[PDB]
Amino acid sequence: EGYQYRALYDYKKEREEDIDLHLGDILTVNKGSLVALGFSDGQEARPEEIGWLNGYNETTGERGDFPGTYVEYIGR
Repeated sequence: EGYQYRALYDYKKEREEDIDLHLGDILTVNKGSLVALGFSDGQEARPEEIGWLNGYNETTGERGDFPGTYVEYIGR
């Protein structure tokens, strides 16, 4: 239930709002928490053209926002 992507790049938890991303990580970004900004029906599947997405990195058991370009939506 939500758009889950894969970590294409590695990011370092810099801002207290972003989290730690690493190639091979799994980001569980719900569908509402993502459209909570106003995206369009279909943008949720475009982290590179989305900007930032709040997902759950199960690999690190952490939750927060991250650079969408460093991910790759792959499905639910």
